[PDB]
Amino acid sequence: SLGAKPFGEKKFIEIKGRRMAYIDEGTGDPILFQHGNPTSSYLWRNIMPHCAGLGRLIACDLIGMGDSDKLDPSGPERYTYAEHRDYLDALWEALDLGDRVVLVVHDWGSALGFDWARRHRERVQGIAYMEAVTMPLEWADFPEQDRDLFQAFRSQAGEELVLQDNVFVEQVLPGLILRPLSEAEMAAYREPFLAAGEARRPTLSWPRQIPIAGTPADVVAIARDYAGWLSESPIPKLFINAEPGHLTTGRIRDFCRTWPNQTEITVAGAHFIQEDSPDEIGAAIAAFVRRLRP
Ligand SMILES: [Ca+2]
Ligand SMILES: [Cl-]
Ligand SMILES: [Cl-]
Repeated sequence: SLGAKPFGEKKFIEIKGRRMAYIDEGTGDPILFQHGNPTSSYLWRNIMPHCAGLGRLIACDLIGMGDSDKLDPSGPERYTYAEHRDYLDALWEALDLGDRVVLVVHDWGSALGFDWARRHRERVQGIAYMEAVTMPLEWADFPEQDRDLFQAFRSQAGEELVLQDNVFVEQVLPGLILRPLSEAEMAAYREPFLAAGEARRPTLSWPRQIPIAGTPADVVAIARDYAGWLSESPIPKLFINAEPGHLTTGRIRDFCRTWPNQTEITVAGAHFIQEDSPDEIGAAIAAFVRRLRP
């Protein structure tokens, strides 16, 4: 069902001198849910229940997001993809995930998860993905209605938009969910970002990291690497397509539709499709996992 209540209890662990927050419920091989910008583990709260009894249900808060510690000192050079990856790699190492992991990814969680899977292919039993960065992008491949705003994020105007005015949380997030969010739901999403300034840096650093037209070069290369790998990997996949969808449409969807050993379903939603179709998404993931774990 829908609902504003989080799934399970937030747990905390020290990683590289910072406390990171995560949900970890049940036993067995992990089903690892990874949020992106500007969300947290909370994104998966109505989806994870569908996987009850199918394994160890884990959802981590990326550094500086959800209930994880902020970087200190934060600034324009902090919260890059590389920095997030260092923290997340270390957290996933600390969690003792074993060698039959099912990844469930969205948004920046997909760039991070796809890359981790490429670097740990023997440990990945399956990958479920939705509204994901499936390859390096050109401006044409980026949603037309968001070009101006994201170009502004990736300019000097970004600090006022995001650090001062919290545009990613307050405008982009509900703007890309079809159903109206409740007071409690928005409260959960804005909680890590209540204070103006550096507390909101992760939500600005992320759009500045999107591999678009060759920039930034490091993330472009990482996405190029996982795009090539995923297009060849026989690891079972679940592509949750969305209608109308948002990011994973056009060329980037045409591309991920070439990936081998892939099941696809379509659900209602724009970008943050977890808020529109959590039960359809959860049921699909549960069926995927059941087939992977007979
Ligand atoms: Ca909306
Ligand atoms: Cl095992
Ligand atoms: Cl972003």
